[PDB]
Amino acid sequence: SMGVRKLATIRTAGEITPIAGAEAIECCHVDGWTCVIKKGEFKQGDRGVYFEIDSFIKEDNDRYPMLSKQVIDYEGQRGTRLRTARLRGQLSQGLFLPMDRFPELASNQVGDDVTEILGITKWEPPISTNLSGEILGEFPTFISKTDQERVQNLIPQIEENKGQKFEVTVKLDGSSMTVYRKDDHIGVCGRNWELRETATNAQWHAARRNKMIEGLQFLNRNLALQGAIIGESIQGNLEKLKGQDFYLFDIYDIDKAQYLTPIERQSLVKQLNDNGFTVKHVPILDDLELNHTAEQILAMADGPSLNKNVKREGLVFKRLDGKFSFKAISNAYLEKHKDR
Repeated sequence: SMGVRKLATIRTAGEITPIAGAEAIECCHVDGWTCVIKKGEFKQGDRGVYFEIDSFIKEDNDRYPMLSKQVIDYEGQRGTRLRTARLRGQLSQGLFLPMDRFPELASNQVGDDVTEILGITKWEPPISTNLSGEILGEFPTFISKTDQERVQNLIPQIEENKGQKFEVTVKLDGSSMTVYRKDDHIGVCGRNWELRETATNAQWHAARRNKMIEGLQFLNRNLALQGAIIGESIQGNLEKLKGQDFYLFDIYDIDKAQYLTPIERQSLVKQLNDNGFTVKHVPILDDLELNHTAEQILAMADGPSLNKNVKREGLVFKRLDGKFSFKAISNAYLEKHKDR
């Protein structure tokens, strides 16, 4: 999977191209991103600070006067959130600023995470937590979480893993949920917390309707089923589904501290289905053998979702051996959904 994000990093300008009719700016490639810069601000190879989309940059007319016209109030604090945008027709994601405006980074690395050095934080869309009335404990220390790295940041490795095969799945928009078994206890979790079973609780309800608690009693293993519950009253219900339901996308072997490879996870889901435990998986598309650009897999990211009449958030790719994974988020979808 992944760890936690490096919102502000020192990188190097890739290929720099003109922007038609707008010749006070130019298009700058930062490794897998395209990002609009002022003319002559960089030349290919010069170092700068790259802030990815979803960065939150507090208001500062000394370092970020060019952010002065997108100032919002976020969580009670005033600043600018970097989001995918189209400027003079050019798709632009992130902010790339020269090194000479950040004296405190002169000693610093290429690849350095200076997110906290520069006080930048991650912006997130509003989310309704559960209440403290159903919270159970903390999301178990012994279970991996769901995050995936973006293809835009893995351009050297997309070249070194060339030739390998990938399970490709649709990334759905929902709330994170984990149903796990450690030896005698079975638990249900949100993204950050474990939940107590009530008949009313939505995660427990979904776990009890697809019967995945009884599936983990049946499998008699210490496993964590990880996915999203998506549907009505969950974060836009962007697939328009009836009700709510759990869609599995990974299985964590608690005992081995590792994820089942796609065919193991696929070998384990059917078994559940074959024994009457109707556990859903995110839509699985055809395996693909790596022979592609970062830009072209991103082209594959656009498309229909589980609701094929809806635009998908993207696709996820992890190699059949399970030792390298990434997501490619559809930029078409990001451009359409501006609270995302």
